Amino acid sequence: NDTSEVMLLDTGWEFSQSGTEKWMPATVPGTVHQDLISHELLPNPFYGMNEKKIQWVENEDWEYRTSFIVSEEQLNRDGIQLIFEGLDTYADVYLNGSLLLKADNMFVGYTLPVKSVLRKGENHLYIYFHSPIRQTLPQYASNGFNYPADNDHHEKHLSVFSRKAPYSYGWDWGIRMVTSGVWRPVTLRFYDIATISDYYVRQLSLTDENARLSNELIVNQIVPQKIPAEVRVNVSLNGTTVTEVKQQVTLQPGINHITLPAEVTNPVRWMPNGWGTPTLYDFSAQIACGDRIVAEQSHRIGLRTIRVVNEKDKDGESFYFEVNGIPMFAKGANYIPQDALLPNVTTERYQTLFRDMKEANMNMVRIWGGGTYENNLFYDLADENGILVWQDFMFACTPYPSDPTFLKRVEAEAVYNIRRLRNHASLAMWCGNNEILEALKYWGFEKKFTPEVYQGLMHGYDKLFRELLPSTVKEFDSDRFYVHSSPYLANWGRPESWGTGDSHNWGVWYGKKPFESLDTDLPRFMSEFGFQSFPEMKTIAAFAAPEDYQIESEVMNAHQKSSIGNSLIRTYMERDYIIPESFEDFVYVGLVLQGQGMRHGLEAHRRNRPYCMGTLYWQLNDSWPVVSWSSIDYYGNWKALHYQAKRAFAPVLINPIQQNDSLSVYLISDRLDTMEQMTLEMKVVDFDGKTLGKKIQVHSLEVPANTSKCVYRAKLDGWLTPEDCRRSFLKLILKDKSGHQVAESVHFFRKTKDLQLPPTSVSYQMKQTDGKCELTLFSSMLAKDIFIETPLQGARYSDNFFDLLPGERKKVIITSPRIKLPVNIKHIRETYK
Ligand SMILES: OC[C@H]1C[C@@H]2[C@@H](O)[C@@H](O)[C@@]1(O)CN2Cc1ccccc1
Ligand SMILES: [Br-]
Ligand SMILES: [Br-]
Ligand SMILES: [Br-]
Ligand SMILES: [Br-]
Ligand SMILES: [Cl-]
Ligand SMILES: [Cl-]
Repeated sequence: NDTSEVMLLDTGWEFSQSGTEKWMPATVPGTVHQDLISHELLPNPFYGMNEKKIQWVENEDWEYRTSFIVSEEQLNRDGIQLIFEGLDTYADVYLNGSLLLKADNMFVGYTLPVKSVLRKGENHLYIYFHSPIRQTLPQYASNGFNYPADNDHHEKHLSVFSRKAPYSYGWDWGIRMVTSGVWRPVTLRFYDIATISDYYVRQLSLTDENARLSNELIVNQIVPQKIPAEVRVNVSLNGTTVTEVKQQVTLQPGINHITLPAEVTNPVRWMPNGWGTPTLYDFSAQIACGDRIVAEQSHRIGLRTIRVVNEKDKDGESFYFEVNGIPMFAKGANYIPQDALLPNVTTERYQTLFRDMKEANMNMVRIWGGGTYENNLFYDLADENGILVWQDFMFACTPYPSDPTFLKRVEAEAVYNIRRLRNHASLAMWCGNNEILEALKYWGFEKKFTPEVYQGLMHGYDKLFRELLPSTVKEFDSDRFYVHSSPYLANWGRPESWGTGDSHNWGVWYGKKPFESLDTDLPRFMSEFGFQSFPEMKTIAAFAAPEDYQIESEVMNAHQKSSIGNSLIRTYMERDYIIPESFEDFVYVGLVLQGQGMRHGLEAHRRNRPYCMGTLYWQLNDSWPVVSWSSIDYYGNWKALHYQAKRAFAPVLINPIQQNDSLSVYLISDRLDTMEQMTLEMKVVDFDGKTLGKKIQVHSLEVPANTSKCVYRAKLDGWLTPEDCRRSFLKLILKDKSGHQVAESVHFFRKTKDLQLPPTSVSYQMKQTDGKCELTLFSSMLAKDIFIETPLQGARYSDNFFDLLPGERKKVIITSPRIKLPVNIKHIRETYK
């Protein structure tokens, strides 16, 4: 908001396979693979068995070219900057005969002075992308060992020598697409005097009465002279000025450091999702020179405190978030890249994912270390939606090199992204890596390497994750928590360690343990736990042709990357469900299974507060069509788990838990106010509609702010008989003083396969309009875990994957911009004879 001018270099690009001298139009920002796809030069990489078919690309080099005009007047601007916000990865940048840059890090933006190099008339930019494979083959050959990066799907684990998105080389839920290109925007900036290279709003203190801030600016002045300037900072809320400060300086050639304090009396605090409004102030800094604003930069700032509490206690070592003075039980998921080709992920896709988190009652996301440091948009959406961000550094599942050159590179990405992200209200903590110390301690490396090589790995770990990264963070983000690794001490098969910090509880899934083990195997903080499902059929039909709808078709197997996966789903299914004979019925019960099992854990974690202080499931989302632990498939479709997670994350929850032939009922509130004079009411109901015995009433119940408390216990013996337990359900409701409902739950006393479910018909009525579909569903008898299925990709539902209770009408709204609709209603009893 200044005298500067910006030219976007996002049109007129062309690409070539090096050596062919053949050029075709390209899209920038973009990827080599998409450019081919666009010209039919590659098949849909996500279809069938096409993974093998597209690998040849990572063995070639790729060249990109563009031209632009510069007028004489633009050339007389004091400064002209070319900015690359992302180059993937080994890129020689040439402009008008000049090598501007040899890029070598995907996660770094490059700002380049180019005015002395530009010409009036046309100017030619040319970028040579060395293959990341062929670039690192010599590095590999000199190493004398293979890094154990199992998720890198190649004989040679070259991923670890490159500062490039780990997941691009393969992963246990991902396709290998080792891509290249200009992956974030190219901008050209014509300005006078100076640019602001950094604007940091440092919060010094915050009380109800006053926020004290330090506006810290790095101004890069590009002219030979000493230029007097007034630096101004304006603070506004909804377009109205709250406070304003200025300062006189004389700017010197080169870098200038400027600090202005500003205070906000009676600050309006940023609150996390569920606790209030995620209020964002506007901070705007300007360099004024005479009458003209030569440089301006702004941030949206949330005024809040975040403290990670990680302290010894009677139970081991705590691990929790206190927000604005209040311990906050974390509710969320682990986030992976939204696509195999990152520039394909649109503004709308970003927005919809944040809607999906907000709607599932989440207050936190982990940006896990095998993906990317996400774009600015991702964090702006987290700020405005009240989602705390746990940021891994981009290291996962393997030890990494630690030589001086490697570390210099990593240091630049650390400094680059820390300054990129440190102004975000949503940013809560840094974490050095995913699972590397657990890897080094427990994954059997000491039998795979010489003792000398093992030790170099262990020394190299400390160099990067206990020295370099914690010290960069101390320097640039000094009031933000850092931890060297998730999980930092706790291991899933070592019970003695579960009271020490955070857990990845992979006993469920990998360890084959029943979902009921989440009730007894409790963490101080769950940072990962998970279970897999096939996506629904419209997503299968996106990759598989009708003749491939078998669990082990070649095409199905190309889309399962846990080699353990498919048979394990069957094993868990069998414990709890009758395994359907049709593949479509298996997919439907698989969704129900994943959702029911996982919510039982989410529930155990909240129920066990304050011992347990958070739960993030593995994983929120998918990068392509695949069988995975996700709760939302690649096309935006909520699996059962997403609806179940929403239910289990509700601010107030009635949690009935039945162990040892006995029912407990807990009231769990993440509310900031205490609820008083509450009534729990329950009744047993058979599958035809009919109350068994009488309503149970528990009056005078209090539900304190931020607690989980037991308010009801009853033995099952003498209340219900084994045949009642298989032919009925508990309905639970919570009402305030005046009989107003604040919560409800349904409880089944037996495993679904043990239920005597009646053959029933779910009937519906449709009232279809533009983009909307109102369904009213009725069934005389209980219909178990119903799935309302439509062929419309990305259709949203007010509800789904729920029990349709006996003779109780149920309204569901389906929306999609593409509604001018086939409905298929599945339920458990239909799946078997
Ligand atoms: O398996 C799905 C995910 C669970 C976490 C998680 O941190 C991701 O890195 C994984 O892909 C891998 N680890 C677990 C894992 C590590 C090593 C071997 C198997 C599984
Ligand atoms: Br310049
Ligand atoms: Br510059
Ligand atoms: Br200075
Ligand atoms: Br070795
Ligand atoms: Cl239970
Ligand atoms: Cl039981």
